[PDB]
Amino acid sequence: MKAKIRILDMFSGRYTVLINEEDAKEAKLHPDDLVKIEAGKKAVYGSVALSNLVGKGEVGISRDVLDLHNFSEGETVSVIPAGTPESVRYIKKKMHGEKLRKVEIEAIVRDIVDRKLRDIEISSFVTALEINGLDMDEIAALTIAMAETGDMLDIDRKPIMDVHSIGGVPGNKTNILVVPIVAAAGLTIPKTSSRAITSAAGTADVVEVFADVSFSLDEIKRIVEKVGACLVWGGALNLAPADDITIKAERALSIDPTGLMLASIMSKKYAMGSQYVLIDIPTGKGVKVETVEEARSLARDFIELGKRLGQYVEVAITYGGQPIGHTVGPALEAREALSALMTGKGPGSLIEKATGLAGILLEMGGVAPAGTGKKMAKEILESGKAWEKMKEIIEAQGGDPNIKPEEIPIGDKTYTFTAATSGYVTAIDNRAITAIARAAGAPEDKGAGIELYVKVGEKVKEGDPLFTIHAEHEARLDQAIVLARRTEPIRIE
Amino acid sequence: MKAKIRILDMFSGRYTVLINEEDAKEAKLHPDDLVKIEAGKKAVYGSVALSNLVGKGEVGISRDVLDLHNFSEGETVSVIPAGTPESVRYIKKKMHGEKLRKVEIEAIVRDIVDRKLRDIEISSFVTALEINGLDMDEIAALTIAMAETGDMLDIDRKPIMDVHSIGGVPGNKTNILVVPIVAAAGLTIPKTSSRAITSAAGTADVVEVFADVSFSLDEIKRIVEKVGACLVWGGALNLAPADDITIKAERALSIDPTGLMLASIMSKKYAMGSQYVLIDIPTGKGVKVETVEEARSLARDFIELGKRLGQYVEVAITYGGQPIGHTVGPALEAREALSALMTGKGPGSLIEKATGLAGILLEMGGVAPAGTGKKMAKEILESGKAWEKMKEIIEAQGGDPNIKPEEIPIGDKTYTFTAATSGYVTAIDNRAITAIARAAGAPEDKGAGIELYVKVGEKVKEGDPLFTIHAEHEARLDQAIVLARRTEPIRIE
Repeated sequence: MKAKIRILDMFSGRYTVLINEEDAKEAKLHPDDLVKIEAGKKAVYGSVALSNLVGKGEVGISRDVLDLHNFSEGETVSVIPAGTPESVRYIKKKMHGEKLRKVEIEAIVRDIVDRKLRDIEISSFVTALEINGLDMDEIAALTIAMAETGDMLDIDRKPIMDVHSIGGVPGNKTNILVVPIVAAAGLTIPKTSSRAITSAAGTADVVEVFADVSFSLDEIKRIVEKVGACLVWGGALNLAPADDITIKAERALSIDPTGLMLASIMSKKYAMGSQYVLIDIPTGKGVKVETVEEARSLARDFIELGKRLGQYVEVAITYGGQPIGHTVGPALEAREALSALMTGKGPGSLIEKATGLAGILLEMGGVAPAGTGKKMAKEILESGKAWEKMKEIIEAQGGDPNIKPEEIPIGDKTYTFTAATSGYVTAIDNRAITAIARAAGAPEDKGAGIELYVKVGEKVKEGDPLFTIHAEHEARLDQAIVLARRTEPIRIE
Repeated sequence: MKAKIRILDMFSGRYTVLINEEDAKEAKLHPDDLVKIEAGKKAVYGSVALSNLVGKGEVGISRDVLDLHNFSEGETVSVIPAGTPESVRYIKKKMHGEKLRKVEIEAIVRDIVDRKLRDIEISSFVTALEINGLDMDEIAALTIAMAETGDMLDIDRKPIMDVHSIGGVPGNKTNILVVPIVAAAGLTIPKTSSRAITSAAGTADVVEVFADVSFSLDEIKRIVEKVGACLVWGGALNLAPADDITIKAERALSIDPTGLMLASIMSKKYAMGSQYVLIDIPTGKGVKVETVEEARSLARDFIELGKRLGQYVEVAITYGGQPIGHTVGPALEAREALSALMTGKGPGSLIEKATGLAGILLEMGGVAPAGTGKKMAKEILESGKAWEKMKEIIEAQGGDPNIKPEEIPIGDKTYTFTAATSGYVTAIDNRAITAIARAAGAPEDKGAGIELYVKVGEKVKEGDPLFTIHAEHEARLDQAIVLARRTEPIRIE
């Protein structure tokens, strides 16, 4: 069937195609059906929705489609029904515990990217993986395939370094400190973090506060070529398109298969050509990886995955028991990260890790002799050499290099919690702290967040103030105070 | 977040809720997020889509919502973000192979019915079941749970007799024959079949040809009380709502868990109060249950699940390699079924199968002494008692009891295939035959269908006509013809 394309001012989270009830009847189309719309070489797969808003002869396509495909309104396109994808058979084999040929895996991924496979197919694929699992040969094929289906950036500078944190730890703004520090060494390190969805803040969310996160792949390359490093948001560029789609499925079912995760993390690195990668695995209660033993295995998996991909990889296992620094939430986190870079003096938890992680990278780069990596990082930070590099990144990013950290604005409405009884602080719960911060409105409101005046092992006396809640809106503050009250995140004994 | 409901003329195949870009930002709502909309007692769960269509201060709900919920346009409603359902935790357990507690099973079903669990979650439950299976204890719990959350009809006449064929066989118009015959005996048998989704025709489609198929539960009870039987569509009433929602995922994945299938089939019967259910398992090549050994196993399961539900279940394994009778398609099937009832004579496959199934029900009903049911069924059919009874159903369903079968319309455009060679017919492919019928336009076009002038084992000299294609549009028929030529549904050797 041929109909003229009509743009729709709507975002459904899916490629939505609207078809006339009468016109649809001719094609035998039904709601939620998959139809392939094509004009020239380019074609797109959409999920049918029947509405009378669109007249006979017109096809309605939502704006979601416009981002990756260029279709001009009033354009004539051919809309034809789509058969069930061939890849589904492959999903089934995995479902049955069978190993997957590289060819079978590639087809599944390509469909995921082209959108022939929707939520149902993907949730099933993700579910199958969790129950049955992926062996190492499969993971690598999956990793390479995920990278291949998406845009890849080629950069002249070498060696290229990357740093990653599996996460699950609040206020981990350490990467912001590490990249500036490493670049000063003159190594090239282009970081691409992502905005927070299930967390109070994201590296990208923190960066937006003092700079502009979004950039073109080409623009990203130019910045890296001159600055030597960048701190841009991952979502805008087309890297590992498959990884993000699968994640929606993982977040909903609250399950993260290790094979998919290893593959997903490395897929982005391989695409950008990172040659040396450092992965930080925060191990501890209330963190994604609970024990050292689990981390130790995960580290081995990451290193081996690198060998298959041609990447030299090293992993660091770090504590994830307590939030890093005393600041949680994007506005608060940016001030803390930046003040530390400028001052050269910062919270010990944030400072030691950044230098230490950075140190591992410096040695890998070849810049520093083995065992002196942590120390070299300390000198760069103290020198203020690190701060200048950050200024360069900020200037390149369009941020104001002349900005002052004290100047950044925290939330106007705040409530502070004080200790119920005298004691020593045995533990701090990440989920509760992040949950409270999120209630406070992070990361939608940069101002909102939490500030901790205490750290684990710290002695406390009655009336001492454990943490303060910052909220942009008073209505938000009550919800945060209430959630915080039930949780009693800080424990004293 | 108070808002005035606005109804949008669109069918998304999902409970779509449209929100303003400005309004959504304030509420931290994103595309495809789950939201709970409630007024007074009424509440509904929908997926947020960001739109311009709806002005600020308004929320848009598609027509799908209107079906089960009385929401009036301009109605003032409150909109809050829905959290992840507690049930997903349970889905995970099944994911890990754990047996499911009844409360846990019950929770998943209620959530599935309530629409809290969308496409991603349901697929996982379904994927997990196929991958890990369902225990017999769970199936009864699932089956009862499904029945419990939907409308149930308590019919006064007892005992209540039901007949069901897992089908997969082309041209199965047998049930139409079974119900009238059984009804004549004075037994009560209320059948609610469903329109074809992947078949050329459905019992529901055939019935619509000579009588209205859509009816209310209250309307439905009344006919049975007086008529003693009915042939109405399953879809119109809200019975076992979960079966349909889950079914879409299975069809999409082209899988059918045994535990899920039994619960789905059995759930409807439990709801209607059927006390004596007869299951017909068509075993043969190209039929759902391919082997007799597989079919027998299925039969043991249906009976055991019956005991658990307090129902006397009996299974009859029949042959399904060739299409029943000589007609495929709704217009064609109705004429054949009706002609046989009026005449008391018709094709052997339909009459023998129909009488035998009917006989088992009669024996079950106490109406006949053991071993005498088929003979009695033939007498009722031969007597014409059956045909008289059909007219009572046809009348009450709103059709002319005076309709002359021969009169019923068939497609104007037809093509006939003849024997390429001489020999004996070794086999017929239902999948091929059904595919051709569908291409012709079945079941949307009643006229479309196929007519077989041959049965397996018949000897045909070269040039003998094999089957005839009926279509209501030349375009459809030609497409079918090509398919038919490509297919070669009849094998002679």
